[PDB]
Amino acid sequence: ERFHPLLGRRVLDPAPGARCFTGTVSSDRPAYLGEHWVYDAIVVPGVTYLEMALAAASRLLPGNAADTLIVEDVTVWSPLVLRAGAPARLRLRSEDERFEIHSAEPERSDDESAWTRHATGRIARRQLSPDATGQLPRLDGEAVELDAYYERMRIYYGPRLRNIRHLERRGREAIGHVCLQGEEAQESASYELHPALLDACFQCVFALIYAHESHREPFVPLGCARIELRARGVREVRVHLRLHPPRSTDHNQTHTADLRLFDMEGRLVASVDALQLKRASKAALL
Repeated sequence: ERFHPLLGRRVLDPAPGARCFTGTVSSDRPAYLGEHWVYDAIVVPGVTYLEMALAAASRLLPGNAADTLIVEDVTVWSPLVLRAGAPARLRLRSEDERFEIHSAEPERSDDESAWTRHATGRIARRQLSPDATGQLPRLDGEAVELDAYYERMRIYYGPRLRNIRHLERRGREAIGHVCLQGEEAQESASYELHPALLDACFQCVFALIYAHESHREPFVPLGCARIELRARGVREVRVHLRLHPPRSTDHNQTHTADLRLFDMEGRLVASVDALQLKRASKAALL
């Protein structure tokens, strides 16, 4: 059995059609979980659940290694607040093509009534047509000032989650270069798509958005229409992203974006269709 740092192990579930995983996480392990905050609280980023779902597709659905892993119609909510160092159980349950992800205290607080739901969606996998190299589009534009972006975002992200090396924009489109180093690089093959790398791609979208509106009350992923993953355990990509035209010119409650991640030879690694972003209120978090 192939274990996973977030999914954990297969566990029996009383529901007969169901297949289930459970694992323990804490802000110390995976270590990236201790470096993301909203309103000064440690909060598990939604890319965590996207990786759990990809990892489930890999393990539950039959196929060749070259098959594309697909997460569809995925909604995230109810931010999981971690107390530093205190373990939390994460559980992914799958029935037919659907999954749900819940968390609970280890000791529990009512057995099954003690689980809080964080994510739902569908998983799939398909043998898609071969991916050629050299497919990253050209974009000559203006370099985004990333030092000033990182300085603003240090209230949400620690040094483990500053992985954008360069970001060039032309209107609402951009190309970013994202590279992991350190522990995240070393452990990237344990993941289908390391959450720190996917988060860095989503931060390229934030960097476009925050050039024109405030980074306070931050946009958080709410879900996406589709994720397709064509290669696993990558640690370095170039990402092409497109922000949809916003409703307002100065301050929005929501945004939508599409992303396409490429390896350094320009073969497509992943696609994210219609990522939905929504500003998070502090109310009720703490």
